[PDB]
Amino acid sequence: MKYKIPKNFLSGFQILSQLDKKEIEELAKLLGELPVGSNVQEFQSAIQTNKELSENALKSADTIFSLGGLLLEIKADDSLNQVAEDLTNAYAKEGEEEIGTEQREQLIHNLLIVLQKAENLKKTFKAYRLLFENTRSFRKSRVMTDMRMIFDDDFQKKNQTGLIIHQLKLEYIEDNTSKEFFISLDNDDVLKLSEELKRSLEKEECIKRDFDQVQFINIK
Amino acid sequence: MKYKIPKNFLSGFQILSQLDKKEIEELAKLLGELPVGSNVQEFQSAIQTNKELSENALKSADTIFSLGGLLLEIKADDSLNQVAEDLTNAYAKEGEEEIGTEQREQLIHNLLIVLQKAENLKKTFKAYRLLFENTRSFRKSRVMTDMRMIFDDDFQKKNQTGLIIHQLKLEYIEDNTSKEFFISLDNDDVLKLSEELKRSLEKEECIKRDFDQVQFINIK
Amino acid sequence: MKYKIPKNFLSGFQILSQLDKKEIEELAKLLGELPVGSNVQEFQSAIQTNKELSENALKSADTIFSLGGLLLEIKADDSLNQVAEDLTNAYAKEGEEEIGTEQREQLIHNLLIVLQKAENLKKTFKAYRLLFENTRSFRKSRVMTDMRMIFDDDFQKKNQTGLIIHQLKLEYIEDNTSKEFFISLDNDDVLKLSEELKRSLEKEECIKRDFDQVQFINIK
Amino acid sequence: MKYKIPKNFLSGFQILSQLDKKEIEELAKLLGELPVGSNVQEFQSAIQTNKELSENALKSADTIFSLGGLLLEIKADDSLNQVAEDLTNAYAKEGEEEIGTEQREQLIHNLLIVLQKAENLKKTFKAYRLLFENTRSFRKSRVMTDMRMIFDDDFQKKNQTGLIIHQLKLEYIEDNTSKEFFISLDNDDVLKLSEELKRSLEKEECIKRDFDQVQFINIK
Amino acid sequence: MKYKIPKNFLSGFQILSQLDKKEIEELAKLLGELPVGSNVQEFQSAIQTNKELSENALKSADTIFSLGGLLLEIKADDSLNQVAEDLTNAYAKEGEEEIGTEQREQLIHNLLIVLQKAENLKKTFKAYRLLFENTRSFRKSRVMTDMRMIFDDDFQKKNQTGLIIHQLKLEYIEDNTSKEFFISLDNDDVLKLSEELKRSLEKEECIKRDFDQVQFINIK
Amino acid sequence: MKYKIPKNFLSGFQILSQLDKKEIEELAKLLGELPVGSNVQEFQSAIQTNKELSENALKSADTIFSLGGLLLEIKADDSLNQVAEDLTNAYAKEGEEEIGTEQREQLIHNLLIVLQKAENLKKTFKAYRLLFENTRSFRKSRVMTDMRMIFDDDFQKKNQTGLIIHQLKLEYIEDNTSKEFFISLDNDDVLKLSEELKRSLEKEECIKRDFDQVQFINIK
Amino acid sequence: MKYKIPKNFLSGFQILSQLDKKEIEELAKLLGELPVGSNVQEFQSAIQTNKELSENALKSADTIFSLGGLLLEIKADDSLNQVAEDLTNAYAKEGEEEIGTEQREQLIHNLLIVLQKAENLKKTFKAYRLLFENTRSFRKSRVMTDMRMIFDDDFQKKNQTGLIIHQLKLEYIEDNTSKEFFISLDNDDVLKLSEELKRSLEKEECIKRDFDQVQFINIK
Amino acid sequence: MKYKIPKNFLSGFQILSQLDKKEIEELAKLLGELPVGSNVQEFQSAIQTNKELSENALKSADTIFSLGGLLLEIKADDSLNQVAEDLTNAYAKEGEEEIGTEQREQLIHNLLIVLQKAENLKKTFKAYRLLFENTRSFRKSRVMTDMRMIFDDDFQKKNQTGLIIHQLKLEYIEDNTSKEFFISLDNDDVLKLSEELKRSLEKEECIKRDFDQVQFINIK
Repeated sequence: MKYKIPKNFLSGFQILSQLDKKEIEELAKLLGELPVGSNVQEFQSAIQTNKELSENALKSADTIFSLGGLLLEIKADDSLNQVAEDLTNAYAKEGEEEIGTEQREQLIHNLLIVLQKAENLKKTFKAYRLLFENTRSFRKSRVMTDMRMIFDDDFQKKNQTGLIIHQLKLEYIEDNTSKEFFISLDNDDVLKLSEELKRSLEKEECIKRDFDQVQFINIK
Repeated sequence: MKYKIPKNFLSGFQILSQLDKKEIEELAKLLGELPVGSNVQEFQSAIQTNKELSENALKSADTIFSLGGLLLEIKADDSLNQVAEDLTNAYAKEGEEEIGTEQREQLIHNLLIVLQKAENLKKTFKAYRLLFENTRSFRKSRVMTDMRMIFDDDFQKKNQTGLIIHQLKLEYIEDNTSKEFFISLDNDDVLKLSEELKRSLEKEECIKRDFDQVQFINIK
Repeated sequence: MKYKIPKNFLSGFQILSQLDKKEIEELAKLLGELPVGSNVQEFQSAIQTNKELSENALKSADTIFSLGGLLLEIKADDSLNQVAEDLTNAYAKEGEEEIGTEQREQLIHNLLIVLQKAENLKKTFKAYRLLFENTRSFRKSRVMTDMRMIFDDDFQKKNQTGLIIHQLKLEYIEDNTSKEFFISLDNDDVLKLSEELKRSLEKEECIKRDFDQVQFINIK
Repeated sequence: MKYKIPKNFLSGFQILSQLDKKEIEELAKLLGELPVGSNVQEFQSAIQTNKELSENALKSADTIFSLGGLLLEIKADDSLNQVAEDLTNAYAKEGEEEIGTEQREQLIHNLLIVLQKAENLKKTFKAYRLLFENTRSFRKSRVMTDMRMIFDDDFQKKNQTGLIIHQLKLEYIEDNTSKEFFISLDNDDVLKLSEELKRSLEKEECIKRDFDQVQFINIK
Repeated sequence: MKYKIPKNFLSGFQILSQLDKKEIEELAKLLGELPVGSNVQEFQSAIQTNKELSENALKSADTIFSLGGLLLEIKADDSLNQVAEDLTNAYAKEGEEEIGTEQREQLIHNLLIVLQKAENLKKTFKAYRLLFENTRSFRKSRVMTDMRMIFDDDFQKKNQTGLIIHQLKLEYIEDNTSKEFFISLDNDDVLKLSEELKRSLEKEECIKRDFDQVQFINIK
Repeated sequence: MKYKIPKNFLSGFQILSQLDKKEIEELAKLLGELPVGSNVQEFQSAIQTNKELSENALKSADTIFSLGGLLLEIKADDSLNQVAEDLTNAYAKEGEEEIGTEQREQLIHNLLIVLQKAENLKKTFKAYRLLFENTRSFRKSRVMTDMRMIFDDDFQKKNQTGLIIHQLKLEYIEDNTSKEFFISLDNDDVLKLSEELKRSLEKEECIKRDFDQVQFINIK
Repeated sequence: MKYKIPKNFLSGFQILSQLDKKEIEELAKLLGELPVGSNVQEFQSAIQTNKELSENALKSADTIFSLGGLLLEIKADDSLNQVAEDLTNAYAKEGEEEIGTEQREQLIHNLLIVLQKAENLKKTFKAYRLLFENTRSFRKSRVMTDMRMIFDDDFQKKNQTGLIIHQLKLEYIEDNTSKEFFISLDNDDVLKLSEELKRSLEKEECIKRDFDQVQFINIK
Repeated sequence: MKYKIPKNFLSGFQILSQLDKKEIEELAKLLGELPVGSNVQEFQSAIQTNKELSENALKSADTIFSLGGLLLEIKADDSLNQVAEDLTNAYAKEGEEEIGTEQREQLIHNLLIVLQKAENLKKTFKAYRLLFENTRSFRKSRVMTDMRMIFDDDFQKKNQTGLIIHQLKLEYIEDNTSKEFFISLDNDDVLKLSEELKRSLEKEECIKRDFDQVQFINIK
């Protein structure tokens, strides 16, 4: 490729020397049957739930899931086999080994075996990419609590005033980088967020109720 | 003053020519009895709930509440009567009228009558100032909803993929100015905010339970 | 209101003293029939195309369109008549006239006559608001042209090198304020933008082709 | 030099031990004949299209193209041979080898052989530098598509309103760093950009038509 | 002038119709004797401490102090009388009155009478300008106090941990505009600032001790 | 873990092979008795002040203090033993050694022995985290001194004007990064800061006087 | 227009009621003869140098120069007479007077009389606009001087070290707004700027020498 | 130290094993005689101009100059020998070798031999630090040239208008980082900068003329 491949992806390149045909075609069938929209760990669950497949195929299947995104980040208008040939040539140029017709044939044969089945996986990784493809996004947050006190011009007095200052901390991404953001509240606004969000939840319930022809994704 | 006084505050300066002693002292007593931490509209409610006071005093009482903050934003270490004299002189310098001993005496007499009672009101306006006295604060927010669609490289296909992209818009202040801030979500994170806020609410319940010697303010 | 009303909106308040019932109900009927999503000038066209209505109603109808947004920016969960009463009271407080039962009744009667018909107009102004309700938006742009020249270390030579440096200037809004933004190009990139935009246009053609149950807005 | 030379440039320093005179002078002749304004890959094409040159010269020729910019970024008012001597001394100071008269002579001889021919290449690299030498520049962009939906206060209704919100994403450089920039559109503005750009293209056609004495560069 | 003169400065232009020679020359003498570096209020004190001068001259003397800066912001290399003539012509162009030889002569005569004495005042206003002539400067600050509390994972426990978080707020100017700046502390750092500043104060004492030939300004 | 552990923390993992029970339980007892809120160096002092403990335990105790924060940064709602198991599994995945039941048992046994005692240490590290958990914080500052001079339009004169321009430099953190900030002063403002800070110090004295039930932390 | 016209431009609208034909055509001839690229004050000089024209025409001629830019900022592709008609209609809509055929005819007749001659003036105002049409531009600058002193750890020593720290202040515009920018120097760099600028000046001399067919503008 | 020492500074630590007393004391004498304010290359010149010193001492003398800054960046109030002991202990902690009394004694003996002579060098490095110790500073700049052309609405015309748009590019530092800054000019402003700078140069000449008791530094 024009990109450098560490063993996180080269592992498959090295391990592709034994895997056979029935197992790969059956896995393609299963993935076509697999509920589209699964995470890498979900694919690990699917693999571990196997009974017809050998344990050796697992060394790359989880990586194939990651390689799928690299395989499915590929441009659609570009020919699949031609792109495979180009990336194989570039990899051999900067790869760990010079490729003869034997390993080249095994690689490209398995590759076309894969892309022929990536409809579900193509859709899954398209879905995964898009949810982030905005200006900024979300990870997590907390809240804190204060009990600030009020000091008189007469320090000898008993201070007997109390407060509740909620705080909020959100975790959000821009340009593939993390940041912080802080803000101040009070009780009423808290209730108001809460009620508003609950009613939003009802709205999703209604939209879920409406469309039957579309199954809605729940990906993280 | 060094500050210019429009009729929002000069109205009292002009209207102070008739109000008598019993009404002002009784109002001071009531305010001392008034639950510390009331807003201007709450003071309007207290005034309208009156039965011993004349209607004429109302022309400034609501303004006295606003003048109280101007009266209670005053520096504590500075002598009350001396500060009154200085501000009266500066106002007469740039005010609507040159002050003789008559109006000056009425003004300063009523002033000392007021500051002698501003303990509750001093505390109230101190409280009001502080909650904002941070780097930034809060007014309001909304949410929206999208139903983005997914387009294939084969436009002739039925598009059958659906999404739910919540949006958030917060209203927050810096340097006495307003702004906006926008962000992206998904269902799980919504539930997570909701649960976290509910548990925060429980925390306030516990802290409320603990301290009996302090009555906690609920000011907006 | 809490907002001050100049004659851009007070004009209706002043002019509401003569308009009758048949004309207003017929205009409501027409607006219900009016293609939802029309601009103020489109409403002016609709008005000028009238034959059953008097010319006098025009003094506010165009303003009603603007007042509609102020009438339709109103919060939905708040009762229509109660909100009308509150805004009428606040306006009378700071308005040009104190309102008796006569003008108050005429105003509120016409108001409820209007809000009873604002479904199309509510939808229109919701639509108008939303397209802008993002982080930033668009007005206009240009391009320029340069013919920079290349100077040798030998100034006595004939300079015979030529260039074409397109420039771009976009007009965009943040926080209700305008700005500028500038950038550099070359021929290929120009062709590339052009082709990409044309293919986008085809995409809209396809989506337009798909959905028959939804009529898509073309508002500016 | 004062700059450190990795093998991307030191490779020539190491490989200069065999190349002969006829090949270098013929390559200088060819480059003088080479259409001024070629990229490194274009120079690679020119090299691979060779028939009189040995394959060994290629190890640095492509680097000479890159070294040319380092050789042609050099200040013009500074003497060529004196600058060569200074940079050779500094490199020997921090280089991979201490230079005797033999390698020093080979290096400086080849250097003066090169700079004697860099008129075309000097012009080319001047041209390459300048197009970027502004406040900010360009790489690429995309567009997206939305199909936002409109929700009533009556959720039980069929939502039948549709929209088309194009989006734009430009890739631009400041201070040798990349960024993003986002914006909102609608159909008309799209057509308007398109027509405006087409007419700009016509303008280049006219200017191309006018000047015959100047051949205009098309460099990327 | 090219600048517009309101009555803050036009007042002198209007009031210059009566003042005589002995008073102005004696005031020039006094100002030459006046301790260089006085503020406008200090000049007011000097004026009010007068016994030989008429009260009428005061209407502009305080403004002359302000006009002095406008008179001493003037460029030094430009001829004093020529600059006076130019500014008088421009003012008459956009002033409240067209100037004949009479008022023109009175104005310019008094002007040259003034600039002939502005050595002390020139130095004073130069001094005043410079202290601000940096990137940013100072007005004021405060501190606050917190008593944050520590909440356990076991809310039923008595919270018995205490803190002291000083805060700081500085007031500083850039581009003739004000801002804020906030920061966090603890006790040790407070002591450290305090000791460091005290030792700085000693340093000024030493430098004050050293130079006898220079009297150091204390201007605000 | 999901985080990589260098020998700053892996040292304990490697050294945990000999430490016994009485020493660890006695150290837990001591730490419970240790004044909550001690720094790593304070824990080193506590360790070196030992007489019942072996010297070998010291190899990790100081690291346990650092590991405590990593152990006490852990989420409270997550089960202690389950989190220990998860982190042990992940570490064994990317650790220096694959863990059998022997080292796993020793590790987890000691771990539960520790977390059973971390109340004081949990509170300490919570305290340590929080003081920084704001928008920005403090390290240090200096001051400088100038003796700027005043130059006349007559350079032949003796310059005899003197000044004192204090400067300030603060060291403050945002986003775990350092910066600078500079500002200008004069004598009065210096005195004013000094007096204000002294009076703040008195305020802490008063608050210290008030609450007896809470011991206030002095951590750096 | 869509823009509001104050008397800075409405003055011509009001004063156009007397001017005749010979004077306007002769002024058009003169302007065609006028050296293209003159400022408003240069046009004032040209007017005052008149002998065939009446003094009354001057009331707008200087404004015509300003109106020319408003007349020449007009879009070229739009028909001149049609644009005149549109702007006249809009002005009459929001102007000081409703226009009959008489004043409308006088206005439009004079307008077409003007635009028929604006070739020189069109070029002039195009030129004026462009020089600013970049990201930022220039007004002015200064320099200052320091004589900082060096303080020992032994304050009793004679300080005998001296420095020269030039400073620079530039005045530059972005988005039609002014700013500042500051920087630090030393003697050598000063000489270097000076020499570099002088050699640049020589470069302009050479380019001036080269092209005879083009007269270069010197506009401010 | 708390800082890590690479061989740029550890080289002296390793090479200090042979240097003798007479050479170091004579070099201290020479440096005391050396014109205070010399750069590292100036010290190299001084060293190479030696005749009494051995060549071996040169391996660190140039580094001593750099180590001097590290030796003279040291805090003045801290005891020299105590600081030496602390830094030696910390270095031995993280250094290349554990230090016995022999190398420790040689190191500390030479160290005290050095600091006893660093008055000139202390002053030099203080001077070096300060000139940069502002908000931002300077390296270099250029200028460019344009010959923009003016295009008519009638493209068939001969374009015969010419311009001269100087450009400026400055190189300046903030927070130890580099940047750019760009700006637009014209001929007059160029002359104006030039004249202003020349007159500034005269000002330095005058100040140089005035003070004889202070020798002014010229450091780069």
